[PDB]
Amino acid sequence: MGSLKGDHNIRVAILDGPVDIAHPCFQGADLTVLPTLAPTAARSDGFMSAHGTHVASIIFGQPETSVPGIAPQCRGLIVPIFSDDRRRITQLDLARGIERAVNAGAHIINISGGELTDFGEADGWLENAVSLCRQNNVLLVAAAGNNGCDCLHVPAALPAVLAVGAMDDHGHPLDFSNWGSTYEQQGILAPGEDILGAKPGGGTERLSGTAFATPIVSGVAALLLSEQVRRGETPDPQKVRQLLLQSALPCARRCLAGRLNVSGAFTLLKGGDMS
Repeated sequence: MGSLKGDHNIRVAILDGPVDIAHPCFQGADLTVLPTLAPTAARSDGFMSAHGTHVASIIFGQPETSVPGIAPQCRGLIVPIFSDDRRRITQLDLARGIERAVNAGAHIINISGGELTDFGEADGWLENAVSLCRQNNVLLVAAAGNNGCDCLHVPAALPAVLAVGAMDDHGHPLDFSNWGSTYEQQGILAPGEDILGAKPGGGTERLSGTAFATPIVSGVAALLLSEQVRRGETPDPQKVRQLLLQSALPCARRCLAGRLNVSGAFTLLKGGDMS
């Protein structure tokens, strides 16, 4: 993403595990933690602290640190929903985090998680929270899941969501990335192999999966919103989704709507000629 860094007027919420905001890669970031019901304190031995710190660093890691982020100048809203405790969290817990983020003025909500479903069915609370995003023009960007099946996770499969699958550095979809029917319309592939991110308590690690491709797309979406602001436009998250989907590049079914095409998305935004 070269020299583009984002605009502090664009708010990106990370709904994940705890984030170690004391990691050196976040020095200079504008991050606000919004306690919801899950613990907010990061632990170096926590699986969800690891997950959330890594995901957050992909977007908000600062230039010249150990993890350069995609949109280091955007405002980050950290909304911990995943827990280091053994217990899973529910679709209701997700819905609560989504409402927290919408109410805090998020433009983009990154959810690097979800639940496997038969048909993209979801609990009513989660359906309602996603509807709230759609009604307020807040873009939910969500992980497709790693099962590798003709199947769907929620919230990735839900209306107006941007689902994100994983590709390798040659642009081929990973085996371990889901490709259910709804993703052909609203899913894109982003880099998901050996993605650099921060570790709670210090250091970095390269991780693979749709959870790590997801924040790359959220970051790019944030840069596109930032460009809208620069142009004197009202930020329009659902338009940014449309631009990302329209500009996605061909690779059959495991390509989803296509591969993330950042230069193409910017060219379409700049020309005004989306069709």
